[PDB]
Amino acid sequence: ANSASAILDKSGISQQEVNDLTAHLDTYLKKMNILPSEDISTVLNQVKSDGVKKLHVKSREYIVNSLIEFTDDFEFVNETGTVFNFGDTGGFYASGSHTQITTLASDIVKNQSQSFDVADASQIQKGDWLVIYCTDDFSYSPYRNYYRKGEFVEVASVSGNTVKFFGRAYDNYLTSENIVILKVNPINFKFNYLKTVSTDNNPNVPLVIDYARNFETGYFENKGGKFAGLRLRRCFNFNIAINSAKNNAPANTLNYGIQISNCQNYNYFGGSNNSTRHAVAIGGDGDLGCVPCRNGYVSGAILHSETDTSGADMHGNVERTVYDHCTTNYATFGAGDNEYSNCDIYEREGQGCVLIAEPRGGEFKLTNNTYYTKTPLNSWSLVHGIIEKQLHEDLTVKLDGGCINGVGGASAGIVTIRQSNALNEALTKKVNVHITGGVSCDFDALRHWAWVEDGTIGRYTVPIGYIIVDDVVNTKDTANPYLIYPSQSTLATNVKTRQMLQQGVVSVTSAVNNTATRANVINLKYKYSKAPNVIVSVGNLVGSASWDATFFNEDTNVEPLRTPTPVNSLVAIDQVRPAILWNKKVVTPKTFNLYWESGIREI
Amino acid sequence: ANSASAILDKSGISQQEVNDLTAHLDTYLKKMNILPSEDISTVLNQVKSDGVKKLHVKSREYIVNSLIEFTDDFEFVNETGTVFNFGDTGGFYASGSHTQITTLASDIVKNQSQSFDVADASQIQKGDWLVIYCTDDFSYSPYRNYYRKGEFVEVASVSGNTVKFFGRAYDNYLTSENIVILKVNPINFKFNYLKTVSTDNNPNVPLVIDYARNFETGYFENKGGKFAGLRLRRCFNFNIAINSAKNNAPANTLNYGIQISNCQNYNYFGGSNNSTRHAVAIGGDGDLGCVPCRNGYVSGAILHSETDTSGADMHGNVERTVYDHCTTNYATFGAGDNEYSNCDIYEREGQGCVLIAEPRGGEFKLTNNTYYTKTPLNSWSLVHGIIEKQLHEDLTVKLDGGCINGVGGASAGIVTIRQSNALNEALTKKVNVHITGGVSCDFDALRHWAWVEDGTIGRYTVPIGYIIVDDVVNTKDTANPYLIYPSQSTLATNVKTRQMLQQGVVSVTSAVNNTATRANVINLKYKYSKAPNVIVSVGNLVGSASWDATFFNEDTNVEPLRTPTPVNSLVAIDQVRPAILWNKKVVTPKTFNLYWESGIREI
Amino acid sequence: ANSASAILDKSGISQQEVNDLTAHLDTYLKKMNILPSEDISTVLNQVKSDGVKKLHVKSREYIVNSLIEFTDDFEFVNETGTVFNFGDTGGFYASGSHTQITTLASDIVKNQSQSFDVADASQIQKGDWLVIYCTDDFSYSPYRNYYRKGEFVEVASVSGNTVKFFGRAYDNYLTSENIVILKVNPINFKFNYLKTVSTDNNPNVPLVIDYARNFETGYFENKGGKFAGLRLRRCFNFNIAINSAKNNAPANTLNYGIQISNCQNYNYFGGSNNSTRHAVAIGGDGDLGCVPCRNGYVSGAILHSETDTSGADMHGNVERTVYDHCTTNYATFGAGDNEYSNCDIYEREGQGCVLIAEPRGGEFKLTNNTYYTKTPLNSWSLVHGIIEKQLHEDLTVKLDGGCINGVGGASAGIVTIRQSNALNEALTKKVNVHITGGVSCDFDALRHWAWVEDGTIGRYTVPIGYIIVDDVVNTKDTANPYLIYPSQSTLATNVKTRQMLQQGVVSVTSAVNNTATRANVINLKYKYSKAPNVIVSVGNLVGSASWDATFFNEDTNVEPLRTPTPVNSLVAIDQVRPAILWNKKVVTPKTFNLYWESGIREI
Ligand SMILES: CC(=O)N[C@@H]1[C@H](O[C@H]2[C@@H](O)[C@@H](C)O[C@H](O[C@H]3[C@H](O)[C@H](NC(C)=O)[C@H](O)O[C@@H]3C(=O)O)[C@@H]2NC(C)=O)OC(C(=O)O)=C[C@@H]1O
Ligand SMILES: CC(=O)N[C@@H]1[C@H](O[C@H]2[C@@H](O)[C@@H](C)O[C@H](O[C@H]3[C@H](O)[C@H](NC(C)=O)[C@H](O)O[C@@H]3C(=O)O)[C@@H]2NC(C)=O)OC(C(=O)O)=C[C@@H]1O
Ligand SMILES: CC(=O)N[C@@H]1[C@H](O[C@H]2[C@@H](O)[C@@H](C)O[C@H](O[C@H]3[C@H](O)[C@H](NC(C)=O)[C@H](O)O[C@@H]3C(=O)O)[C@@H]2NC(C)=O)OC(C(=O)O)=C[C@@H]1O
Ligand SMILES: [Cl-]
Ligand SMILES: [Cl-]
Ligand SMILES: [Cl-]
Ligand SMILES: [Cl-]
Ligand code: NA
Repeated sequence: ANSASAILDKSGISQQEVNDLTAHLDTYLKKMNILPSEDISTVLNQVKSDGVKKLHVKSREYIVNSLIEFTDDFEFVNETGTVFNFGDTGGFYASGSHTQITTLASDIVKNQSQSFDVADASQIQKGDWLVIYCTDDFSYSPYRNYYRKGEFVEVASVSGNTVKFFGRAYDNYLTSENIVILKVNPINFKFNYLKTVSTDNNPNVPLVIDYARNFETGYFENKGGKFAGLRLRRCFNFNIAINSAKNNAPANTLNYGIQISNCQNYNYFGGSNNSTRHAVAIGGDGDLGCVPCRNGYVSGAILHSETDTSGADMHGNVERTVYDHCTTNYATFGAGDNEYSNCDIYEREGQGCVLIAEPRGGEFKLTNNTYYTKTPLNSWSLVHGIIEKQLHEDLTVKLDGGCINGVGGASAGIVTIRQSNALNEALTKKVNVHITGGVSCDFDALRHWAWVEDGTIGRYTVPIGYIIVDDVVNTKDTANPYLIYPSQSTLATNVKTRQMLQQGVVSVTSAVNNTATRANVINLKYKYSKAPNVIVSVGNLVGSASWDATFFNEDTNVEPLRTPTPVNSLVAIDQVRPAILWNKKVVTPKTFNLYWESGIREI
Repeated sequence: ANSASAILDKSGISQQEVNDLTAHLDTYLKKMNILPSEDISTVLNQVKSDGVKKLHVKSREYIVNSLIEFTDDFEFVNETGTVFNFGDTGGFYASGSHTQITTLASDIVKNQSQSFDVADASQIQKGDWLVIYCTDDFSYSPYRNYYRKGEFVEVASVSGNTVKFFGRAYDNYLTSENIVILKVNPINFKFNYLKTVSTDNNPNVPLVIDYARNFETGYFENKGGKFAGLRLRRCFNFNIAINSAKNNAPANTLNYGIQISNCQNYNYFGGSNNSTRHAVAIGGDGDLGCVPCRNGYVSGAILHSETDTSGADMHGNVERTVYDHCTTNYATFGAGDNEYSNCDIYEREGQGCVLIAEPRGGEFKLTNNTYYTKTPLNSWSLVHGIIEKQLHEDLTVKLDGGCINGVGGASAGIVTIRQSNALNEALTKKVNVHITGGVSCDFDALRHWAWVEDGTIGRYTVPIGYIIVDDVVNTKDTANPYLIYPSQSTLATNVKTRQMLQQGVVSVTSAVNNTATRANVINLKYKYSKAPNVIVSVGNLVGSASWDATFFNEDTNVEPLRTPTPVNSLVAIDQVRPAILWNKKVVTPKTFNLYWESGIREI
Repeated sequence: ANSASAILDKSGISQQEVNDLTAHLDTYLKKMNILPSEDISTVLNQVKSDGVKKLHVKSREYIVNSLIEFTDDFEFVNETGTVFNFGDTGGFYASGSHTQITTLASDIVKNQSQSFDVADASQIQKGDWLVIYCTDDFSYSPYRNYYRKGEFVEVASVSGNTVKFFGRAYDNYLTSENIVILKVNPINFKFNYLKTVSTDNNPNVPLVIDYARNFETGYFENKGGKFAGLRLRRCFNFNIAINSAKNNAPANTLNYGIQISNCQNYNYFGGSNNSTRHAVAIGGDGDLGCVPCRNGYVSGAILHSETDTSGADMHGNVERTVYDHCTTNYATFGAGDNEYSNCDIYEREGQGCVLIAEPRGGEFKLTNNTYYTKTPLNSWSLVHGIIEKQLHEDLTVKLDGGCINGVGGASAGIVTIRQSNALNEALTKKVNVHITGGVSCDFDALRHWAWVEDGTIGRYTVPIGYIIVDDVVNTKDTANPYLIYPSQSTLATNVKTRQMLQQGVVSVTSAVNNTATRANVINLKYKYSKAPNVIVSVGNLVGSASWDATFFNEDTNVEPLRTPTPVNSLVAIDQVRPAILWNKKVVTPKTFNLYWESGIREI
């Protein structure tokens, strides 16, 4: 008579039935005769096996020595101070699933297609999450074999074997290629609060969420783990909530606070992460369905590595991704069509702020950042790229505005792109560089703003479309940089440039018997890659009345009348020399101005 | 003795009283004798009628055939997999309320006033949410009768009949006009998780939240619904949480994933939505209190329509709204003072990326977007506006930076504004266009960067304040666009322009007996609307020693001395022709440079 | 037999044990014999003293007359409509703790160091939150004694007495200085919903959260409180969730909606706040550990003050902070390295939009804002700074793009920096101003774009590095501003400027017997600080065939041949005067063009 089943709630259900509406870990611990001090792996596995859809957990530290694999929807409601101690062997892994349903049966055109045919659409319906995936190694990028092409789509309609999807294709895919079509069954794994402990030797990421869509995470915190703290893998449309994901293990091939692995449409609106290596690593792995990362937006994040790599990262399978209003030591720039904007970027100890080491092609945008440097920037420039493989598309570096701080040096560079000597063939595609927007630099010395060249001078020409360096500011009067450094590739026939205009005035005084009156040669603060265009004009001094023919003639009745023909008497990459050529030799010394303007505008 | 009321908790309350602290749907189902497989409409209505303030729901799919109207605060705590199936007839509608309390009694000045008098302030206190609303059709915009002016305010203080409000008025409102003052009693309708199913024929939006303030939504997901998936209506200060709101119905007048209806101070920080038509529609309807939308900020969202409209939208009652770091197919630009920045914008099949179809006035800012095009852009330009009604204020298109991708064509345009032939009267206000910031375009052909003209050439002049096209890049050597296309309106007397400077060098060699030495005519890559300003100078070749009088004279003792007077011998919209005029005919051929610069700077 | 302890759940725990898994306020009220209508202070204190880690609260208004001090982790789960009425005396204060563990033992270099030695690292481990703090008054800024230097760090590793930390130092700290090292034990204080009422006389902030890290707040709302609605103090890595924090009290020294006090790494992604004074105040106080604020990012917020101060604020202990896509009446700009971008900024009644009143040094970035003005801007410029103390570093104002609206006036200024007469010594560091990006201004009159000067003209020179005003637009034909206003400091020897180029054309007609043919003097729309560089060229009219020697010669066999030597005949700050000097006096009148270009480019 003393059972909860014998007690009647006013509704007519029993007290047992009231109790059954809420699942608690403690009832399971009692029933399974597992103490809260013992490994609870079998208990967590039993709760999920029982199909419990929401589990409340009392605040304790619990041993969890197993890898707990959630494959159905599950929600934790954990009290603060609930900690799962995975030791050397445990972890949580929450995953949806895929199946290969068909193959591609029409060609997909990058940035254009919104539909494709399949061999079999019988298992496809509107709203499905499909994966287009090429199983061929290097099919996205030549840098790593597992950089394979693909993307996630949501089905808009099916008509026969024609699948219309929302949006536009991010890549080209051919019928003739090994293109498989997967269908995803996503998981909805939820938690208000999840806090974990692992040793630095535990090879399991404390939490992985895999094949999930349309979600915002709860609070997550880890201590330990060998490789990464939190991984979001093959996820689609999600926001990362503020967290304490970290890695503090001895250096290995990963060491990531958060790893965003093969995800699409991923924001991180504010937070901080610290790691032995990358704090946020954007990349992934090489299993079936591990698509390139794209449409990433990280904002307001403070991201640091303890070793001399970058806090913020983009691997070579990452495109269409931005860090905005973030702080990082160093930065990696991914495949292309990526951006760092409004960021505070600290130079690495090994020189340079931004590295392009796995370039595929597209734009590399550096918009209104603040850069903090201290090295001479002689071995690595502020922004440095090394092309070791053929590009898929033309590469453009676009540095628009911002503030470059430091001392610089006689050999410092702002943007340098080199072809590796290991790429022993001419580069098919082109490089462009665009530096603009009133970016300032307080270096005491700077060798160049932009340079692009092969790794062996005179081996190959690196094709260049255009280089624009049109609106930059060196704040120090000792700085004397090239706008564009001259060498074979930057001087090749078809290269077009815009190089910042300069202008000035110089007072000259003619002397008796002059047939020319020449300013001294003018050494330009900013040097061009080649002799610039030069305009020279002559005019009166401020504070003097308007010239008439009496200024240069002793008697205006005497003809020919003397006039000052303005010319540029000498031009070099680094020099102009305004002068006057007289039509009759000077009799009376006169003081007046010569004006000049230099520039290059070829595209 | 077997009642929960007979069992004593250690606190001294009964077990029934413990149970009563938490409301569950299952107790209601039992007590009301409604099976969980039956329509639960009467149960939900009874729970809310009972004043339950927080309801826990067990994961099942529940039939809900009625429209459930929440008019008091209510909170759901739903297990994952809780689904409300509305079928053809059901939905949820959560609403606050309004009353008309008074009328406006002083004139309000746009961007200036922070107070207004009323006829009766007896029902107003500090902190109240008031609505200023004009009941007269077309009082905000001439495009649709229900585009009526008004705004939401919060009261800062009341002194007699003077209401001081926080902020500054967004519009002008006159005593003499039909201006009513409403007071809002907001609802606080909450959910952790809400997932719904409706047929595509169900005319109810699955969830509407109306007259709520100061909130962040929980997770929401719908399948089905005829018109829209989620509507936020007459809401004030809110953030939209990530969701799966959608529409997939046959095309009708709406088909919106999320509709933001008549809202003020509305962010959406990351997400994705797909719809038959607009994914996010910003607009609303025409009931009392349906103010213009303003102060919208959507960030990090991927927004697509299946039909050839736009994923991202702004209707003609929308101002002060931005999409930033979003992706969309096509784009609508609302009333004015709106922006798309840092967006990926795909061209519609029907040509063009951005449409201004209900313009009221103000700025239309396109900042650092990437545009993906494939059509010839001959019928609709990249950015295209049609003025069919008088503007309320001058209209400015400001395209600052970015990357324009595609092939273009011989008739392609970047920015075109036309007056409709249906507006058979001269336009009162002005149009301005400002294209700057180093925006690039890789078209093989382009007709113009900017053009503004009436729909019948020579009918009316469209007034233009200024057109600036000062810093653009056509990357292809085949492109030969007008900066500003010349026609009646762009050439009218009072129009002021800035048109990008060009410059170059040409080597010339004089011939024996020349009295002039003329470069061949130079055809400019970028064409002006009218003959540009031209500067010509003469100078030495690189690699040659500084000129003296011996360069152009066989014997410098013989006077007059020959000098090279530099001139521009011919000017056209598209041509310059530097030359030298000699003061005595040439005896010795000489090779030297002529330099030129063109530009227009009128404002 | 009627105890919950006598009833057995199916798990084997008693019904009392089931009940004990959830804490409710109502059980405490019963057991403590406190009615829900009485002061519940003793009940809240007992719940927290009992170590309850999660408390559920039924919706009622509860009297709380005490200041409830949470010093251990605590979580509320409050029903909507739960209100804590603090009256005149109550409040909530949730705090972590600190201890001074050691002192600094090596010098730290701003923007460079990532490690420091301590006197004792025995209490330090990896992951610890440490505070570096200088106890000396004015050690961050000279404006207020409690502006002391320091920062928060997280430990990466400890080796002996060497502490490596994540990131890079934000300031310099010397061994020799009074630099203490604190260790923080943070609190995790959580709530879903917290709504409070206080009188306007209650000196307690309704909620303070102090010494917490890695969190996102829940929903918070207050009515009342004398000084501020919500304070986040000495917090590290957090996001502020949307809220209704406010202040409506009579003006005092604070009156803040939200006060961010001495915090680091703080985002606010969307919201609205209203206050008597600042809506969001960023600053803090002067206790041990009250570091400068840094790494703030507020986005999508509508922020207003009722009095004529600013809605958005940054005090003089704030650096590295941005408001983006926000709306405010007026704005304060903090210490430096701060930004307002993409904001709508309303002019205060007392003139001006943006105030720099406690400058320390660094950049003050105003990027793409829209400014709404109505005063003549004669007493305070749009952007105005007053230097009353020595700067720590050079100060740069960088106004890049945007839209300046209003009438202006004959004395209006855009950027003005003045040295106070109260600073009766020469300023050590420099001021720079950079105005660019195509910023527009629709004023009918404007005196200057940029001016920097001492408070007594001719007393001291304010050192200026550079002033650039290179790309601005006055849309009105009546506006005639100086680019840079000329006075002692802006004209001093070492000052370098870039001042926007101008150019034009004028047709002239020679007359019989001319020895010169002079255009009338040209009055420049934009005036320079000093006589500009001037280029003059001569050329043919549009529509005329290419010039040859016949244009200026009646018989080309007669030598010398007449040629038109182009010159600038007069230059002033505000004037040019193109002319031709003839080598033989004119016989036949000719009509032709003179062209001119002006500019200054000195850095
Ligand atoms: C747990 C373990 O030890 N696994 C072995 C390891 O597996 C590798 C392999 O699957 C590659 C393709 O992915 C993972 O390592 C990447 C890593 O994700 C980073 N890449 C990107 C784009 O973010 C990093 O930069 O590169 C490594 C890498 O290429 O090794 C994965 N590692 C882990 C720890 O999960 O290696 C191999 C193997 O054959 O090389 C087999 C095991 O599964
Ligand atoms: C449920 C229904 O069928 N209602 C009928 C429909 O009502 C219209 C009407 O209230 C207008 C003013 O608003 C709604 O339609 C708008 C719609 O919100 C969009 N506008 C904006 C600015 O976002 C769209 O672009 O235009 C339509 C429109 O103008 O029709 C509302 N429709 C719905 C489905 O709620 O039409 C009428 C009627 O008299 O025209 C009456 C019914 O209430
Ligand atoms: C509750 C109270 O009345 N406290 C007295 C008050 O305390 C001041 C003092 O601690 C200063 C350093 O901080 C607080 O006032 C600041 C305030 O935070 C703002 N500053 C910034 C940078 O945000 C504001 O602009 O300035 C005031 C100020 O300097 O007074 C604090 N006030 C409060 C209400 O907490 O004053 C004194 C005192 O000796 O001056 C003692 C009391 O603790
Ligand atoms: Cl004169
Ligand atoms: Cl002569
Ligand atoms: Cl020489
Ligand atoms: Cl001709
Ligand atoms: Na710019």
